[PDB]
Amino acid sequence: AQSVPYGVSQIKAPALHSQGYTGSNVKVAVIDSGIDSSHPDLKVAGGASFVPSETNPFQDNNSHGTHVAGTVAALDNSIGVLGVAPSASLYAVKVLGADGSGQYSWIINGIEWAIANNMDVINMSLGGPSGSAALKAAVDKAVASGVVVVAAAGNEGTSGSSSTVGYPAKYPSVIAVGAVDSSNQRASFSSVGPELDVMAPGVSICSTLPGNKYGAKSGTSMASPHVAGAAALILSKHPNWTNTQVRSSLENTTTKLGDSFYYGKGLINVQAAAQ
Ligand SMILES: [Ca+2]
Repeated sequence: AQSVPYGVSQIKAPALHSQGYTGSNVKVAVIDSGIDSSHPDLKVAGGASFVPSETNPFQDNNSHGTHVAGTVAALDNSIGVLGVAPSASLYAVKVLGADGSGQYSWIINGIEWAIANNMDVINMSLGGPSGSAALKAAVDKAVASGVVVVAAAGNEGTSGSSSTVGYPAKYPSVIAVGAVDSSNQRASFSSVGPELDVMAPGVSICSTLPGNKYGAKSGTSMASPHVAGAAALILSKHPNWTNTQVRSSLENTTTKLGDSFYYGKGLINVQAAAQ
């Protein structure tokens, strides 16, 4: 039978699905460790690999990318889980290796690929402590080209009074996503700062794993695809909305939680955001 992960329900995605809004024709790039295209609960439309030693974007030797992708778009059928936007056209942009790391050049190459390939939504469940002029340029260009760019805020917790949001999430053009649990409490690991935008479920998230498996993972990497998936639902209902509109809508209709330094604008509500 199919199971609906708590997180999907929490952001109110099923309300949209019931209406017939499921992300059809929206192109979402998962920039990560690849996607196992052999998984019966996923449908990969395309993609590219920028990892010099791992040239097939459709082999995920890590598991991270497959898991993120399932959150965005696990198919609505009689098996496994259900994604936020089950009808989305999913692209595997492999910029991380088997070990879950990757060079900035690889990551940037992936963003440039996504712009050139007309992705509607980019999901970056990754980050580093330092930025670069090239990293900023690429995210800025994507936004200027009308792409919705979403990224995990980071898993650095709190540190005195400073921001622990990593890059590229830290850049204003990118939506920075922090993690909450099923009770709406901020996860202890969730990065904090004035650059945090919104929260989404990120603790014990059940999704797809390579080799026709399913398992839970925790992290802001798990939170981000709920927002990428949400953007895809909005776009399926309002195809003419610009990325700016999508973003404002998501931020403006959240369920307010605690202070913005810890929760940003609050928990997204795709139902409210979709008007
Ligand atoms: Ca399924």
